[PDB]
Amino acid sequence: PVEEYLVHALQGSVSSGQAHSLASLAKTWSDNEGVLLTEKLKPVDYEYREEVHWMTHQPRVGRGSFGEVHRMKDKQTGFQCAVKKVRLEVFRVEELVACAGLSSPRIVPLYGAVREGPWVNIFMELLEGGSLGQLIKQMGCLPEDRALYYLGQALEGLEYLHTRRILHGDVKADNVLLSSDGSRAALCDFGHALCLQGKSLLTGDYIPGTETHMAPEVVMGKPCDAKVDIWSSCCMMLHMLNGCHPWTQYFRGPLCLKIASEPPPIREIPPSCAPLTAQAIQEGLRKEPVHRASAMELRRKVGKALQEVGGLKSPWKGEYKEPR
Ligand SMILES: CC(C)(O)C#Cc1ccc2c(c1)-c1nc(C(N)=O)cn1CCO2
Repeated sequence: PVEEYLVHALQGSVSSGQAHSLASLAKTWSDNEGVLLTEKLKPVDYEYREEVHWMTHQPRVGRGSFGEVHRMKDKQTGFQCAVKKVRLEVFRVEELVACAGLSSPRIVPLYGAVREGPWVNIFMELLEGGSLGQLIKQMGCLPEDRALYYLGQALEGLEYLHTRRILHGDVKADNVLLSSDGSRAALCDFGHALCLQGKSLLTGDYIPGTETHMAPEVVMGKPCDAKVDIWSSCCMMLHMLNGCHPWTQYFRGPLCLKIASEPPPIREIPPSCAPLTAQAIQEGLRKEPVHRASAMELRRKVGKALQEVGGLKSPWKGEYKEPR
C-alpha cells in the first residue's frame, strides 16, 4: 500500500526532493505544498510562498500566451529562474510528467512546482534567447538553414517524448525556447500534453492546441497518436519560412473546416526551398497519420536537408525578411 503513504508525507509541505516525488504529489492537484528539484530554490520551514521566499522581478514584465510566465528570484539563494502560473482548478499533471525527470537538452529543465492557494507555480530554467515565435516576429521570417536547424532540434525533443508515450499537443514556435546565443532550442508549454498507448482527442474536458497547426485527425474527431505533433511541427516550419501561420493567407472564415476538406498546405512551401526541404515538409503534412512521418524519420530527413544546403551558416539574427 506504500504509494499512498509516500504521497501523504509530501502533502502539506514544500521540500527539496526528486522529480518522481513531485509527479506523485502533483497528481493530487490534477495549502502551501510542493517539491523543489534544485538547491537554487529552497524551502524555509516547510514553506515556499510568493513575495516571501521568492520574488518576481520588478517591473513585472509578463510572457507567454496569457502573460503567465515571469522572471523570479529566490530571496535566500539569489538564483533567478522562470515561473509559470497555472490555475489550480485546471492544472493537468501531464504538464509536469512531460518535463519531470526528463534530462534531455530539447526539453526545458524543470526546477520544481509549488501549490499556493489557487495557483500552481512551476519553476524552470531561464532561457534568455526568447521564444522561436518572438524570433519570427523580429526577423519577419527565417532563412531555410536556420528553419531546418530549429525544426530538427524540435523533432529531437518530440523523439524523446514520443519514446516515453507523451504527446506534446501544441507544437509551435511560441513553445520553443532559444538559448542566449540562438544555438539551442527547447520544447516548453506542455499544458496540452497527453500520455498514450491512439484515440479521439475531442472528448470530455480536453483543451486542444492551436487551430492553424491542428492535424486533420484532430479536427475530424479521429484517432490521434504521436503523429499529430509532426503535422504541427511542419506547420511550424511553414511559419518560420513564410512568416505567417499556414492556412491564414488563403482562408479567414473557420480554419478547422478547411483542414478537414482541403489537401494539406504543401502549396505554401516556398519555390526557393531545396528539394529535400520540400520533400520533408510534404512527409510531415500527409493527412492520414499512418502515411505521415514519425519524429525519428522526419528528424533524420531534416538533418540531411540541412546538410544538402551547406549546413547552418546564417547568423542567428541577420537582416529582416518580408513575410509572403
Ligand atoms: C514547461 C512548462 C511548465 O509546461 C512551461 C512553460 C512555458 C510556457 C510558456 C512560456 C514559457 C514557458 C517560457 N519559459 C521561458 C523560460 N524558461 O525562460 C520563457 N518563456 C516565454 C514563453 O512562454
